[PDB]
Amino acid sequence: TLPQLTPTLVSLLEVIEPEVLYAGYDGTVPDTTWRIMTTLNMLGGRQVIAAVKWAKAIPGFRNLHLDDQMTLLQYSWMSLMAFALGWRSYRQGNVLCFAPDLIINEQRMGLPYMYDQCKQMLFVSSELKRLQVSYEEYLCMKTLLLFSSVPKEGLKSQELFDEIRMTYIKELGKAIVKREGNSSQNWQRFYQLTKLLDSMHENVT
Amino acid sequence: TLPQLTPTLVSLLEVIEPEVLYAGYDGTVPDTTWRIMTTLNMLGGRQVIAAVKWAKAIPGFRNLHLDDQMTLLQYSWMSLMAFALGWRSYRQGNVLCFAPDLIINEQRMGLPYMYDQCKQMLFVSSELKRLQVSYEEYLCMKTLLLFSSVPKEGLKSQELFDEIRMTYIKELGKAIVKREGNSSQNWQRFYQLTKLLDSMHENVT
Ligand SMILES: CC#C[C@]1(O)CC[C@H]2[C@@H]3CCC4=CC(=O)CCC4=C3[C@@H](c3ccc(N(C)C)cc3)C[C@@]21C
Ligand SMILES: CC#C[C@]1(O)CC[C@H]2[C@@H]3CCC4=CC(=O)CCC4=C3[C@@H](c3ccc(N(C)C)cc3)C[C@@]21C
Ligand SMILES: [Cl-]
Ligand SMILES: [Cl-]
Ligand SMILES: [Cl-]
Ligand SMILES: [Cl-]
Repeated sequence: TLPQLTPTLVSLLEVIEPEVLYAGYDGTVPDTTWRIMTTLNMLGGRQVIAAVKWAKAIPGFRNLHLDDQMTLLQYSWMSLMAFALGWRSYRQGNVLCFAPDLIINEQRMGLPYMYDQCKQMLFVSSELKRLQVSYEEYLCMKTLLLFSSVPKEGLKSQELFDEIRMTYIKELGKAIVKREGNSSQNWQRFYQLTKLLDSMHENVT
Repeated sequence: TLPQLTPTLVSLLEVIEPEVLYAGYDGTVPDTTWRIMTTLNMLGGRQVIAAVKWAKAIPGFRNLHLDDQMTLLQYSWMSLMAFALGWRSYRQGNVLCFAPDLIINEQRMGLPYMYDQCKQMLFVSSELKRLQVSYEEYLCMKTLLLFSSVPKEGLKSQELFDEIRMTYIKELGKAIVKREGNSSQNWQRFYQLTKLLDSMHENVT
């Protein structure tokens, strides 16, 4: 059984949450769309590396065939980064919190080419604010984003994948129960959190 | 009078067309969304620098107040790169020809996250193909895109800007006349090409 320091699967996902990355943005000097995009691209390059590090620490992940591990990251990596982005944003508004030293507030949103590049990602934060998602709900949902990005039958370890996925769904079930207690609305909450997860995989391919 | 080598203002825009930039993309090794986006961001950084050098070579541009020069590039730089992209694509099927060594054909468009990052830019090539735009119409339109990104009333050299802009509008009229000849449909083509320019400035600010 799980040690008392980390007695639930969700508390292991809390242990592997990476430290937030800083963008390296000046902020002493004035903003330009060019400065933001150039810094943002460097930041996204490192967040991809951090997201592969995080996925490889998820309990169960390293037990999939290495082709399955690569396939899952291939089909979910940017969706995972956008989901983390929505959460950070949510926790601070109608802002995009790319990094603590790089927040796209309403003013920066009006810099040229900035809103039209950003608009889509604002969906995520508003849905998390609309559903008042908890930290534990967020950690389960994020792991499931990684595990719901490819059909079981398009993978090599179909059976093991399916079992690990079902474990993470149940852990989400328990984050729901912990937050809002047991009720008839608990299935509704489960429907609206998993539908949210279905949106994040749209427009991947 | 203009020299006989370069007897028209459009033939001066021909002279300042930069040589095409190469992405530096291998293409021996297989494609991934990560490899394309990372290489594309390198290419975009250099294309911005080549777009600033091109604008500083347009007849009239260096005669504006330096604040006016900065403002015009600030409100048009990505629209210009997208417009040049549309034209390269048009000249080369519904592909996005970022560079000769980096073309997003239908296959690469299906790579994860790729179509959704690309879809908007397909508009430009479709309109240029729909209207059968000539190289000379294109060069005039591209300069006008730079000279219509800001109202003159928010500039320091209001009168000079207006005169330079009207010169390039007349140069477009003459590119229109050169191909289609004098017709009742010359004004229709002129509306079509300038409506197209109004789109390219949408979603800037
Ligand atoms: C503003 C803007 C924009 C975008 O071009 C669209 C979605 C962005 C993505 C979301 C997800 C995301 C979350 C972040 O917190 C910062 C970065 C980030 C991005 C950006 C990005 C830039 C470059 C890469 N490379 C090097 C792999 C990865 C991500 C910028 C993206 C693509
Ligand atoms: C796929 C994709 C994508 C995008 O994120 C949306 C529009 C692209 C832009 C168009 C206009 C454009 C035209 C090209 O021919 C290649 C590059 C290019 C881009 C890309 C770009 C990336 C980084 C910068 N920086 C460093 C200044 C500039 C341009 C990628 C853009 C922004
Ligand atoms: Cl700017
Ligand atoms: Cl299996
Ligand atoms: Cl890929
Ligand atoms: Cl003046």
